[PDB]
Amino acid sequence: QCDVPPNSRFDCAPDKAITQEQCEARGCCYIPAKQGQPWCFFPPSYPSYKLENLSSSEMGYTATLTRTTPTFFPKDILTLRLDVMMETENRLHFTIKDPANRRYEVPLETPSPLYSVEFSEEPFGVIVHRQLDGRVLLNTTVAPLFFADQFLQLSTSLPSQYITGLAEHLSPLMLSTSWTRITLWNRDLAPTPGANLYGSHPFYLALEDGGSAHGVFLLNSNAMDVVLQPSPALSWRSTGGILDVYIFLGPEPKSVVQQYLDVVGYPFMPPYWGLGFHLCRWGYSSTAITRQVVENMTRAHFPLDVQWNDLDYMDSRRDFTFNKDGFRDFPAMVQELHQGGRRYMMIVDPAISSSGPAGSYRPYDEGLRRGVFITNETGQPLIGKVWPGSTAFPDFTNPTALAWWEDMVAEFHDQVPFDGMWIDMNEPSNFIRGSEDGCPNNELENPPYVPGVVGGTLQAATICASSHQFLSTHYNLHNLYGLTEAIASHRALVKARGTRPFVISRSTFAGHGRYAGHWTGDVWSSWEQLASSVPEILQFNLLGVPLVGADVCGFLGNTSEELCVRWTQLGAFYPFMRNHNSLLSLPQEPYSFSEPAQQAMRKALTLRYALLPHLYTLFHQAHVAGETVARPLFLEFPKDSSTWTVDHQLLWGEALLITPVLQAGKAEVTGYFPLGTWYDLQTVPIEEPAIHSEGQWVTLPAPLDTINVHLRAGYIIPLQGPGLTTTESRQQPMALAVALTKGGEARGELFWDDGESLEVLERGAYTQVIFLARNNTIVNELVRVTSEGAGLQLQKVTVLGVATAPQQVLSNGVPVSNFTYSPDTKVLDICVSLLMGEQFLVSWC
Ligand SMILES: *[C@@H]1O[C@H](CO)[C@@H](O[C@@H]2O[C@H](CO)[C@@H](O[C@@H]3O[C@H](CO)[C@@H](O)[C@H](O[C@H]4O[C@H](CO)[C@@H](O)[C@H](O)[C@@H]4O)[C@@H]3O)[C@H](O)[C@H]2NC(C)=O)[C@H](O)[C@H]1NC(C)=O
Ligand SMILES: *[C@@H]1O[C@H](CO)[C@@H](O[C@@H]2O[C@H](CO)[C@@H](O[C@@H]3O[C@H](CO)[C@@H](O)[C@H](O)[C@@H]3O)[C@H](O)[C@H]2NC(C)=O)[C@H](O)[C@H]1NC(C)=O
Ligand SMILES: *[C@@H]1O[C@H](CO[C@@H]2O[C@@H](C)[C@@H](O)[C@@H](O)[C@@H]2O)[C@@H](O[C@@H]2O[C@H](CO)[C@@H](O)[C@H](O)[C@H]2NC(C)=O)[C@H](O)[C@H]1NC(C)=O
Ligand SMILES: *[C@@H]1O[C@H](CO[C@@H]2O[C@@H](C)[C@@H](O)[C@@H](O)[C@@H]2O)[C@@H](O[C@@H]2O[C@H](CO)[C@@H](O)[C@H](O)[C@H]2NC(C)=O)[C@H](O)[C@H]1NC(C)=O
Ligand SMILES: *[C@@H]1O[C@H](CO)[C@@H](O[C@@H]2O[C@H](CO)[C@@H](O)[C@H](O)[C@H]2NC(C)=O)[C@H](O)[C@H]1NC(C)=O
Ligand SMILES: [Cl-]
Ligand SMILES: [Cl-]
Ligand SMILES: [Cl-]
Ligand SMILES: [Cl-]
Ligand SMILES: [Cl-]
Ligand SMILES: [Cl-]
Ligand SMILES: [Cl-]
Ligand SMILES: [Cl-]
Repeated sequence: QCDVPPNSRFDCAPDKAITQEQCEARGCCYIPAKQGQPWCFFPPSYPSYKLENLSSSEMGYTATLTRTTPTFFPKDILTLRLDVMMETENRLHFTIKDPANRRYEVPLETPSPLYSVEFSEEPFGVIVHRQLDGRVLLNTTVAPLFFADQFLQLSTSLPSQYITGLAEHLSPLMLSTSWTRITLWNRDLAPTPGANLYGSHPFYLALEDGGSAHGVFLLNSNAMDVVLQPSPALSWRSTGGILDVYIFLGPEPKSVVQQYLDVVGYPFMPPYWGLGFHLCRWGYSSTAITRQVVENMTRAHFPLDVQWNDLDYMDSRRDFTFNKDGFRDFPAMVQELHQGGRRYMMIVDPAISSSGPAGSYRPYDEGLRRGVFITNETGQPLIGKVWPGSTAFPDFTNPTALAWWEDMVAEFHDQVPFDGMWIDMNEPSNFIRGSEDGCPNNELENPPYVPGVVGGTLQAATICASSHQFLSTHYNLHNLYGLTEAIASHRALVKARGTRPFVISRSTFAGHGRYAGHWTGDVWSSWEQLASSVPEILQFNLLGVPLVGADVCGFLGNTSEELCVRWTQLGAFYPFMRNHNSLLSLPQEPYSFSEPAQQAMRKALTLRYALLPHLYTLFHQAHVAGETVARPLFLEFPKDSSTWTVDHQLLWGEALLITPVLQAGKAEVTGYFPLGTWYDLQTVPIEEPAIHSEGQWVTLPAPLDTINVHLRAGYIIPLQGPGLTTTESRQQPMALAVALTKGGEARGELFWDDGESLEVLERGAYTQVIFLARNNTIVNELVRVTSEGAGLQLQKVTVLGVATAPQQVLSNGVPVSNFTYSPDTKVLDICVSLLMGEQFLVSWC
């Protein structure tokens, strides 16, 4: 009975240190490890639930689950209901609930399948096969089902050692299965390994031998541990709610992500300007200093779309105010930014100063009157401590709080016309434990199982777990705090401005990308954090939050010039690109460095700006089809298993491979090149030529002034001319880069709209064009053409992989004004006067 191989031992004492005698008295097996792996573990006979009265419906299956012998946790729910819903050919959904009591559930809006589902009777389990090859994807029979009031555990075998997801943590893209405990409890902590960080996303994607994959989402917002072991297998261990489980069949990893996003929401479409460069620090302490940033960037020809402020603008660090010393003329500063074609962003905190004289601070006084705050045992506002001092915490599950937040945002916007909201401290972060008045002693504050959270308590760095919100207690709702503020702020900005919102949030939960973007928080200015930003940006793209990045050059500490060059090079490929800096750090704006470093930084921004029409098209694909913007090599080439562990390179979309230097003192880099021809993007004019790979590692020159970017053969990228803002760049002529296959084929596309309006796709207010290269011709195909796309000038076409110099180049049947061909690089560069919205044919021979 206790002959269980070491890797398949499931922990029977997750709750406390246990002796052999106590272990055996639990009905469990005791075998010390020989050097983590639990010593006390479940025999195959350990009491679980039994399946009874299974029946079938058009929808799927239902059954009763009964437990006869209590577990060692209090308040087992002995009778449960199983509902299995076979929702689409790719999505299976099951719930396990208490039929006798409504339990907390996360608020979320709603030929043969690829899966089959079977059941084990005793012990109970759910078994999910992939129909095509019979691979077992889920098998929950591997360990007991626990379902007690404050402890749910469900386990499964995994199909391979390769699993990604379960944000937010500082780790490789692929998670370690060597007895790893991953804790989801939103927490204000500077990113560091092994810790629960700012967000929680209870989703994983698991790879399968041969390159197929599936995904599993547990729709549960309670504090939870996910435990991975090397058999391989996984256990979800949550502290409340129900088991609400989705399985996404893929089979392609890209399809798994899209299917997940079909449930939680497709990413929101940002405004075009939001893809420009953003620049911020804590310490721009007046409007005069802040204006100097734009002046100094402009003088040195650095693009900058959006100027930001941190807390500096506020009156005594309070939301919806501005001080009358350094920021006396705040409204005029922001108006002037707009006059120059730029946008403005500033920090907003959730917590509202509660200490001012009554009647002197409207956000608090109104919030009090309307009952918008989270309250404590006696029904008064829970008071904690954040930047302004004593603060109350809005309850963004309360519809009245939603209205109050809309009003506060609209009123402040009437004074100062900011263009979005940077929402910070929304875990919610508390500088003291729980509240000024501590927390009561109850089961929510002191639960029977505490997940592996930093500080060993749910109260640490946050508010009391038993505090009251409109929908439920904070215990159940904590991991949604940031998300609910993001929803509230999205709506507030729609109402205040009437154009697309731009929200960047620290704390997140699954589905966040439907409303907002994210940055990775208070990362150190170190080579280590530069490198760790690549897997983290990739993770968030898999989780449907493509508008993500890290603070360029790092936030905490002092950057070095070399680090800031490399970070700016890589960071130009973050889908959200902002350089932000702490109060006590040395300056790190691009213009603050030496001339050579400035040149490298300028080149990085210039290239990003040239690529914006393409980056924006990629965001449109994310928004309409659940695609990723930045993606790991394995998403694009899953059938090449050498890609599975690669997380220090990234793709933009299908075709642009970025291979950054991530260490000090390097003048070369070694990166993986999937099967195909990869053209060096440096061979395209912007204002070894080709890697022929069999699927292999390649060492590339990478001096300080260089980042390696390659374009995949078969693809066409739209580009646009330069500007210091998107207001300027959007008016410039466009260009194509056309990467030919050996056989002469390529394809690409452009999506174009006005860059900020709401409901564009619903109203058809956009242009969509496909580009095709074939048989020594390049044409466009006009999927949709509207006024918004009209008048886009195409002035340059660059063709890569042209083997022989042409004797003639034609544009709509007329020999072109001029072209150049480089026999060394195989590049044909063609000057044209064409329109993206009008059918054209370019040819050469
Ligand atoms: C729920 O939240 C509310 C706030 O919304 C919270 O109210 C707070 O209650 C405490 C007392 O429980 C108040 O603290 C008092 O403040 C007064 C005046 O400043 C003092 O005179 C009081 O001193 C007493 O306690 C001292 C101990 O250090 C003794 O030495 C002294 O002799 C007094 O007996 C005391 O500090 C606090 O001011 C309010 N907060 C606000 C903003 O009004 C309430 O406690 C919360 N409820 C629960 C159950 O947590
Ligand atoms: C899902 O996982 C469960 C649990 O791991 C698997 O069920 C278990 O399968 C093993 C091996 O097939 C069984 O062990 C064997 O039992 C036979 C019969 O007595 C014995 O002769 C062998 O020595 C061996 O011990 C075990 O009985 C069985 N457990 C249960 C509860 O049924 C199951 O195979 C997995 N399902 C799939 C489709 O992979
Ligand atoms: C499993 O179901 C049986 C039978 O329930 C009957 O028909 C079902 C389709 C549904 O319509 C039920 O309402 C029915 O009762 C349960 O056994 C019955 O239990 C009731 C109440 O305890 C009793 O009066 C009947 O005599 C029982 N009938 C039989 C044939 O035994 C049984 O309790 C269910 N098991 C579990 C664990 O819930
Ligand atoms: C980041 O650097 C600041 C400033 O460092 C100073 O200026 C540099 C150009 C260089 O010449 C340094 O050696 C200088 O010390 C640090 O703040 C300083 O800290 C030191 C030591 O604690 C103190 O004596 C200075 O007075 C501080 N100066 C200022 C302007 O604050 C800061 O410590 C550095 N941060 C980290 C994490 O190392
Ligand atoms: C913008 O650039 C100006 C000019 O370089 C900076 O002003 C100088 O700052 C240095 C400090 O390093 C002083 O010693 C000089 O006296 C200043 N020169 C002038 C002409 O004022 C300014 O600090 C920069 N501002 C920002 C916000 O980066
Ligand atoms: Cl012992
Ligand atoms: Cl016990
Ligand atoms: Cl509830
Ligand atoms: Cl399949
Ligand atoms: Cl700081
Ligand atoms: Cl890698
Ligand atoms: Cl490197
Ligand atoms: Cl022409």
